[PDB]
Amino acid sequence: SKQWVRGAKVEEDRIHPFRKYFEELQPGDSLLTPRRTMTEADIVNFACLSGDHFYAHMDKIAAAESIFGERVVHGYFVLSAAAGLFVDAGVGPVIANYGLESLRFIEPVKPGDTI
Amino acid sequence: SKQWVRGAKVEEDRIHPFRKYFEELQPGDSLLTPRRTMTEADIVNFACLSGDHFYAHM
Amino acid sequence: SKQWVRGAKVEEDRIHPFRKYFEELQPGDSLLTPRRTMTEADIVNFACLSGDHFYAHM
Repeated sequence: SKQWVRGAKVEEDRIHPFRKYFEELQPGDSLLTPRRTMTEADIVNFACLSGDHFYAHMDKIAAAESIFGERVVHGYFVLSAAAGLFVDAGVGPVIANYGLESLRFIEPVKPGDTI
Repeated sequence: SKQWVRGAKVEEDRIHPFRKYFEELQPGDSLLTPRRTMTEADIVNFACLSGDHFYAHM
Repeated sequence: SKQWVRGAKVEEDRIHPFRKYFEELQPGDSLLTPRRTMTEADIVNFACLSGDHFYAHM
């Protein structure tokens, strides 16, 4: 199908794929980023900056009676800290983003957990 | 005394008391807010933002 | 002198200089970083986090 699918082989190419032009990107060019440890302070800083003081993230009593068992990290903070790991800072071929297509949150992310 | 005192009964109304006008507030209108857990990072953020690096907090 | 001095030529080589081992670094391996705009909020955040409320900054 000339498209990377889910379990195909990857081709890691020793430089960042955001530094390549359109005629030299192939489907299967892959990047594996470094890690980030989700701490308890990241929950507080994201809930303060955004404004999402939901009970599963800021309350400790009601989180123990919820489905998760304890208070967890936001979904949009996982979405933002994922993009913090693979965006190239310099000026290159990448112009705009403008799109997100099919997001699903599968398992919860807790404090003391690397991404 | 026509004033809520400390231990009187309350009257919760399922809309926020900061949405009523002056002619429809009655003494006794009460709101019970959601909770917030005071973590260790909150001490550091407030002491940095204000500047109060007192020894009982830092 | 087998060093880099101040105005010698450089060798920009398409991969990051902190990714090389000791046997493949040569004196004169250079990196030009991206930019960052200093703003009024940065002075406030750094003076709050560090604690230096000096009069020339605050």
